[PDB]
Amino acid sequence: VSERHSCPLGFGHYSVVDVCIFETVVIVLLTFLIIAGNLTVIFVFHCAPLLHHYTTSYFIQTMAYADLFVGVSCLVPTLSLLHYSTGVHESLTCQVFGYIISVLKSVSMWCLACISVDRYLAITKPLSYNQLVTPCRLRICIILIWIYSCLIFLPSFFGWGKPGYHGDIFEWCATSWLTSAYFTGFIVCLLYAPAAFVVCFTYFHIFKICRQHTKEAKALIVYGSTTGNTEYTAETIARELADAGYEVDSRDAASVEAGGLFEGFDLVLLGCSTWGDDSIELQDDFIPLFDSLEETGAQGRKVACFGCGDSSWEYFCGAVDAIEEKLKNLGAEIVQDGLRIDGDPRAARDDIVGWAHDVRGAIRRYLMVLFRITSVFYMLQLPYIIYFLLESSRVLDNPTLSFLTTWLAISNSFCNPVIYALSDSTFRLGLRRLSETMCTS
Ligand SMILES: Cc1nn(-c2cccc3cc(Cc4cccc(C(F)(F)F)c4)sc23)c(CO)c1C(=O)NCCO
Ligand SMILES: Cc1cc2nc3c(=O)[nH]c(=O)nc-3n(C[C@H](O)[C@H](O)[C@H](O)COP(=O)(O)O)c2cc1C
Ligand SMILES: CCCCCCCC/C=C\CCCCCCCC(=O)OC[C@H](O)CO
Ligand SMILES: CCCCCCCC/C=C\CCCCCCCC(=O)OC[C@H](O)CO
Ligand SMILES: CCCCCCCC/C=C\CCCCCCCC(=O)OC[C@H](O)CO
Repeated sequence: VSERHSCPLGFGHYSVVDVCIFETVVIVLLTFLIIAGNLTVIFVFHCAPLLHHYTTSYFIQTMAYADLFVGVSCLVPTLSLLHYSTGVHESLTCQVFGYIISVLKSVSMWCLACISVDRYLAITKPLSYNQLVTPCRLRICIILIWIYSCLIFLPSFFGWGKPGYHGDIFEWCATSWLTSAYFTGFIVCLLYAPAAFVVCFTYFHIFKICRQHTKEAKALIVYGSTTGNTEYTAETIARELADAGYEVDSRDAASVEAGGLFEGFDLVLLGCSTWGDDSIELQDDFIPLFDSLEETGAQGRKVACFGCGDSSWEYFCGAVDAIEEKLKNLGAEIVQDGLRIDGDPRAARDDIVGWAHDVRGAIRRYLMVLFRITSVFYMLQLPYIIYFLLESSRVLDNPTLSFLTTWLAISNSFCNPVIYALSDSTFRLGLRRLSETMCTS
């Protein structure tokens, strides 16, 4: 009774009464990050209006909740171990804890596989996508991900063996519960191999697709200019995109009608200077376009904004703030922070050309964020999967590796939110405007 085993990170011992304190603390500090990051993504998506890619946001929000639940699920037994151990074998507790974490990691994994297929359909069949990827079908997909995730780890309760190392924070799970080559083989067949195959196969086809060989894409530039500064900025941006192979249609706001103005454009750049003696006022030719902006076809449009102003005014390039706020509220995708020119734009020509270089990545930006999140997710999990396969097969047994690969796999519940939050301009625009109101209180 009360035999001792050395801790995985090399210092101390654990038993039915002794706890590895250093190992418990580094788990607790990671759960704090997972909880904070996922609550921030959930808050900003809902409270700040985050309306572009409504459909794909079903999977991103399901992942943020599954990741919040990983953080809390891990914080509860680790805090409880820091306070005391029961002095007995926690057979059911570690079995139940290990099941929950496995189910939640499966949910995130199947959400990324569905995001890759969602993007494959939006790219190859944008009109079919609009009319056939509906909220009802998105809810059925998420219900099936939860049920299927619960079903594949169900055998861990019926004598098939240990489904992972997550519960090895409990002495009985680490020493007395064994993995099985047959159960690991089952998990790899029903979860790891199929989910990884869907993402790899799907992103392989996404990265091969070319719909336009005559042009990169077609961009509309609409500008409001009273003394010619925003016109010059517009003309400099138009020539940078034309040289890069875009079909560029640049039009003075004075000469345009709002009705269906953005229809047929992959990218729309709205240029407007700020005027008004006393208030913030949009350049005169732009006011009628702003007033009728709900008629332009802005919902799901990729838009970026530019304008000239002067920072002695309290609303520096306020026309740009006002146009971005309305486009966000109309469910446009702000693909890039606005270009806000102080003074003569001829003296800021490098800032203009650099901005125009960045917008060249705007049409593929959202897809590339979802690709980076998918690839970081699988890379952080790969050491765990390799350890699982080799230890289930009895090629090696290394508690230090078991510990480090499991910590790193839990850490993808913090990387998903941090990458998404920092890579979306609409989100960082939702994050800052919500946080400016939460900075006062
Ligand atoms: C603390 C501790 N670690 N351990 C381990 C020893 C050897 C290997 C591993 C692998 C682990 C997998 C893991 C790694 C990181 C985050 C997670 C998480 F899912 F929980 F979050 C899980 S824990 C652990 C013990 C022994 O049981 C103890 C302890 O104190 N025991 C005595 C009271 O039961
Ligand atoms: C009457 C007046 C009001 C202005 N108000 C603002 C303002 O509120 N905010 C700002 O950033 N700049 C303001 N400006 C500076 C202009 O926006 C800046 O000169 C800009 O280059 C004009 O560009 P445009 O030639 O494209 O219209 C104002 C200028 C004038 C003459
Ligand atoms: C590559 C992606 C990985 C994901 C990103 C995660 C960021 C990691 C940050 C903090 C985790 C905790 C770090 C552990 C080191 C601090 C050790 C410590 O402070 O423990 C002292 C304790 O008192 C001894 O008893
Ligand atoms: C038992 C434990 C053994 C496991 C220990 C080994 C570490 C494995 C983890 C990551 C390797 C990958 C590290 C480098 C990440 C870059 C790969 C990548 O992301 O490639 C796609 C790229 O975007 C264009 O093709
Ligand atoms: C987790 C698998 C390793 C991923 C690839 C290394 C990435 C290199 C970057 C940082 C080093 C972070 C610490 C590396 C973990 C130490 C590995 C370890 O402790 O295993 C060997 C040990 O000396 C006998 O058990």
